[PDB]
Amino acid sequence: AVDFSAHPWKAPGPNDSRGPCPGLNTLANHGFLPRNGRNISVPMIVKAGFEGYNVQSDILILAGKVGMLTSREADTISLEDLKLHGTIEHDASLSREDVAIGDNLHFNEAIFTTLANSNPGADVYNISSAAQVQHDRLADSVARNPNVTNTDLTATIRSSESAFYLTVMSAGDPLRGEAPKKFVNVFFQEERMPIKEGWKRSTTPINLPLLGPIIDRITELSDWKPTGDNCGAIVLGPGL
Amino acid sequence: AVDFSAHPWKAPGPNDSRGPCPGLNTLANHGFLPRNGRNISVPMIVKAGFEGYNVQSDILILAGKVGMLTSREADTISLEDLKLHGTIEHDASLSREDVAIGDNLHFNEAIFTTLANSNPGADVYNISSAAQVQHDRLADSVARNPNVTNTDLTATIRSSESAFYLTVMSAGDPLRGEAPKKFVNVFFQEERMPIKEGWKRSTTPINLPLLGPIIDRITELSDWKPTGDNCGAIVLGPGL
Ligand code: HEM
Ligand code: HEM
Ligand SMILES: C[C@]12CC[C@H]3[C@@H](CCC4=CC(=O)CC[C@@]43C)[C@@H]1CC[C@@H]2O
Ligand SMILES: C[C@]12CC[C@H]3[C@@H](CCC4=CC(=O)CC[C@@]43C)[C@@H]1CC[C@@H]2O
Ligand SMILES: *[C@@H]1O[C@H](CO)[C@@H](O)[C@H](O)[C@H]1NC(C)=O
Ligand SMILES: *[C@@H]1O[C@H](CO)[C@@H](O)[C@H](O)[C@H]1NC(C)=O
Ligand SMILES: *[C@@H]1O[C@H](CO)[C@@H](O)[C@H](O)[C@H]1NC(C)=O
Ligand SMILES: *[C@@H]1O[C@H](CO)[C@@H](O)[C@H](O)[C@H]1NC(C)=O
Ligand SMILES: [Mg+2]
Ligand SMILES: [Mg+2]
Repeated sequence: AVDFSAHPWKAPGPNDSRGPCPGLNTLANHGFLPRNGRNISVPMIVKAGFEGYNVQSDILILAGKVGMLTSREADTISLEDLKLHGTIEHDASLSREDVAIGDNLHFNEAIFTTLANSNPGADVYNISSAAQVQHDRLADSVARNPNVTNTDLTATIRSSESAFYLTVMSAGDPLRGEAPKKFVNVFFQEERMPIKEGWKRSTTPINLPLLGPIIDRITELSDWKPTGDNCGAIVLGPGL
Repeated sequence: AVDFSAHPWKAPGPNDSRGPCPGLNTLANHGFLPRNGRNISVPMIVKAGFEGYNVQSDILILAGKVGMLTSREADTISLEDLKLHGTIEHDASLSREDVAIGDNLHFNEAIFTTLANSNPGADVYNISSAAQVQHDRLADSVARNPNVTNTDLTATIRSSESAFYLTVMSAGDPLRGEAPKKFVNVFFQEERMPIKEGWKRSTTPINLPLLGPIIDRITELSDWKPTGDNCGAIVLGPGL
């Protein structure tokens, strides 16, 4: 029971904190999280993710508390803090550049081209297109970034993020692992819920049981292999 | 402001949650944290560690948020949750057994013997004794624990914990990196502030600048070296 008319999209202003995550950015841009993107807690993320997307607490508590590590504060972050490389933020993003060779924070259209051009001849993105995109994005990083980090952990996060856009921006049952291109494109390009375009919050809860087989299938189809030491160590706090 | 006389030691009851950390347990046993050891946030830890020990927010925010990962809750833990092996809890503890070959949670006198017998002929523990104890405890784990984990991360946490007992249970300036045996022994064995015995909260702030060189010196004197997997990966949540 949520009124989205009470949660209009507004462009972030100059001092509004935004991060590398289109999911949290979009929530902020609709006031499900504070529009200023600051002093955000895990409880706020849980509630916002539920209200906006029908994403459940299981994934948001797990991801949320890892994200809290990126700030210097006891129990909040600014959305921009999440750019901290090697906590959650990773190389071979769908819409951002690798931190060693560019901007790991802002939407980048040239990077997004690979996703935007995926699944030619359908009007949806799906599990096989998502996997191909992941394969191609990793190949790009391996080719152009000598400092690329690619581990079981980064690969899992990446597949989770692909599963997120397929499910949250779905038309049908998020189970189907497919989302209209016109919805997903608005999500990434404008960090807006495509309400005008016909999108509605899922009526099916999106949780780890639902996401898990989608994640695993994306990974499997992506023809993935580790790089280097394959160490799943995260950065535990900023400025260590 | 803070009145220690209003914070008497009381033994935990059977349903009071206690963890592998004598620092947090002691605070709970004095009501600086909830005596039941539950529903504890990073802000609560920050305030309790300041009031009880003069430990500053820098280290408590960093450690606190890593510890939050051990629970299934959005922003709190039970003290017992911190026993989760491979988040913070590690092998070659000073006063607990390795989880693969015993109890990683409760104080164990036989394990503590090594610490208790360190620095023979002085009435203090100090940086060189702390280092010897760490060397000997790791040797014990390598000898007796087929599942031993020893990484740069576990070694650093271990030196941090040793620096904690040398500083928080100090008589003089915590700078000196030495603490009376009679204070440290009560701290570990009873998880009590040794007020009766003459201990007072440090009047010098204990923060990362103060602890850093003590930690590094303990590590250096401990003659530590990597032994296998040196991947400093933490466990990101329970039930994975
Ligand atoms: C609530 C639903 C969520 C959705 C739908 C979502 C969606 C996404 C998507 C699609 C990406 C990939 C962007 C890209 O590769 O360019 C992403 C990245 C990210 N998300 Fe989320 N997210 C959500 C929740 C969260 C939470 C709770 C956190 C942390 C508290 C988080 C932190 C991040 C971070 C740090 C990245 C950067 C990874 C990278 O691309 O390097 N997200 N998110
Ligand atoms: C955020 C705050 C804290 C958290 C989350 C935390 C957590 C932990 C955990 C999980 C352990 C078990 C490590 C192991 O031995 O396997 C531990 C050990 C320890 N902690 Fe804490 N701690 C905190 C603050 C403090 C403080 C303020 C002190 C001050 C005295 C302290 C002193 C110790 C000591 C001495 C040990 C070693 C126990 C042993 O090796 O037997 N801790 N801590
Ligand atoms: C929550 C998270 C995305 C989802 C990941 C999680 C790591 C563990 C994990 C394993 C799986 O098999 C499913 C996805 C999950 C549940 C990641 C840690 C940080 C990241 O944002
Ligand atoms: C906070 C912490 C103790 C202090 C550690 C920190 C890891 C990084 C670190 C490196 C140092 O050189 C000093 C101690 C510190 C700052 C640890 C992570 C978990 C543990 O409780
Ligand atoms: C994705 O769509 C393409 C084209 O419509 C199709 O060939 C492919 O089999 C689909 N994959 C999945 C997983 O449904
Ligand atoms: C935990 O603490 C919060 C914050 O004070 C409170 O609202 C809540 O009721 C508590 N939960 C339990 C289980 O007591
Ligand atoms: C620790 O105490 C012993 C015995 O008093 C002494 O010989 C040693 O030098 C001390 N070490 C440090 C670092 O103070
Ligand atoms: C611990 O070591 C034993 C002996 O090598 C091995 O059989 C077992 O799988 C290990 N356990 C874990 C937790 O890996
Ligand atoms: Mg990235
Ligand atoms: Mg231990």
